[PDB]
Formats: sequence, C-alpha cells, structure tokens
Amino acid sequence: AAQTNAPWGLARISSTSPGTSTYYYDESAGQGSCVYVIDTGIEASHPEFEGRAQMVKTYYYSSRDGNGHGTHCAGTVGSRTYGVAKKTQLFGVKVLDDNGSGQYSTIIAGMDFVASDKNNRNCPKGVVASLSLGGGYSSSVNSAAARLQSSGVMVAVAAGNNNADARNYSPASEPSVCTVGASDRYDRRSSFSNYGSVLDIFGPGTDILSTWIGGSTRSISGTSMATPHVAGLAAYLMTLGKTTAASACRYIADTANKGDLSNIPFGTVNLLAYNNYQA
Ligand SMILES: [Ca+2]
Ligand SMILES: [Ca+2]
Repeated sequence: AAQTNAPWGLARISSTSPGTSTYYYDESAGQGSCVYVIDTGIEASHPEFEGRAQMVKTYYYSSRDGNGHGTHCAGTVGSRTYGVAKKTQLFGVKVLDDNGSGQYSTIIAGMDFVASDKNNRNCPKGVVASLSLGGGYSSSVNSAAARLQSSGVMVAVAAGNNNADARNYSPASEPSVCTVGASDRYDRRSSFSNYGSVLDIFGPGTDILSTWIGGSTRSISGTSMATPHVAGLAAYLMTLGKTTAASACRYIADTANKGDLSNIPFGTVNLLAYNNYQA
C-alpha cells in the first residue's frame, strides 16, 4: 500500500533516503496488535481513530484528554492519516494530568496496570506500550519499565528533550526497554534530543503532524513524537511476524538505516527506524 502526500515522518520510515513524500507499507497495517498509549489520555471519538481507540484506565477525575499530547502520540501510532500502524488497536491509560504532569507513583501504577490488563485483551499479534514521558533518574521508575518489558510487552520510551545524556533520565535510562531519540526532516539529530549510549534507535521527532483534541490536528516536536513512530513500527512488524515483543527493539536496530543522521555524538548509535518495505 502507499499513502501519497504523507507526513514526512511516515515517508521517512519507509525510505532509505530523506526528502520523499510517500509512505509505503504492507496492507496488514498492524491489524491484530495492540498498543497502549500511556499519557494524558486519548480522544477516542476523533474520526481518525475509526473506532479503534478506547480509554481503559485513568488516574484522575476523568478519562478525557484535556491536554492533547496523548491524542497526538496515539495518532502517530495508529490514526488513519497520521499513523504508522493504521489498523492497530489503541488503548489509552491516563497517567498524566491535563497539564501534562504526573507523579512517579502514578506513572509506575500505570505501567503495572498494562502488564496485567493485557491478559484480558485479544491481541493475537502482540502488545506494545508507548511512553512519551519522563523526568529525572529514578530506579523505581526504571524498574517498573523493566517489569512491563519482562511481562511480554514491547516498551518504547522517549529519550527526553534536554540535549543531554539520557543516562540521567527515567525511564529513558532503563537499558532493557527501547529508548528513542528524535531526528528532523533533513536527517539531523533534533536539536533538543537527548543522546548517549543508552539510546537504541532514532525516529522522526521534529514538526510531526498528528491528531489533536477537539477533532483537530497540529504539528509539534519532541522525543515524545519519535517514540510512537517506533511503537507503531513494532506493532506493524509484529503483525507481519518478523519479530516478537521481546526482540523487536533489537530487530528494529538491526534493520535500521545506518549512518544517515548528522550531529550524532560519538558513542551514540546512528540508527534510524526503517520498515524495509518492498512491493
Ligand atoms: Ca540512507
Ligand atoms: Ca535498550
């Protein structure tokens, strides 16, 4: 399948070179996989989700996304127009408030919730969790991420937006999950993207068009935007049977575009997520 005039990030993950505008993908499109978006919530009623999104847990007064961040990320995972895996099932877990903030205790609870809840869902092709959040180093937060991964869920997390070594941030610094940096449309490391040896992979993160609340759309930037590209890609590859939850991050790194990015510090991987599609 081909989506013409795609958002640049989608086009980029299906090309060996920057500057293309078509997103090439297999028609299976993540059908049968499930992605948990652990964030400010999801506006499930947005036409772009086609009934494939639902809120399953909130830690606040409402399950509504009053912010937009969660809806944007969910859109990059699996919306019709803006999504990597256009037929995946999306589950929202609201661990962040409508200001985009949350306590570590709540974020940890949300991860433990997904590890259990997945056992009640029909996700025959596998389960992914996308975490576009983080803060300063916490061994408890890292441990929760490690547990979620260990339970059989592909965990993708944002590297962070401090232009610093991600070793000082959580859950970015947990080695067992998939830590995602951001790039821009000219194959440069995004100027805000964290780096360091704990990064596993880069994905598109600057000027990313996706869904927003109020049935709208907008373009924003961050490692928060790169992470759902990788989460969606994992769901897509799992549906194709190319990899499993335990090994998806490794497989994505193995099959990445290598050496395409500029402004990568020595010691940080030069790997850009790629779906290796061939018609
Ligand atoms: Ca290339
Ligand atoms: Ca890792």
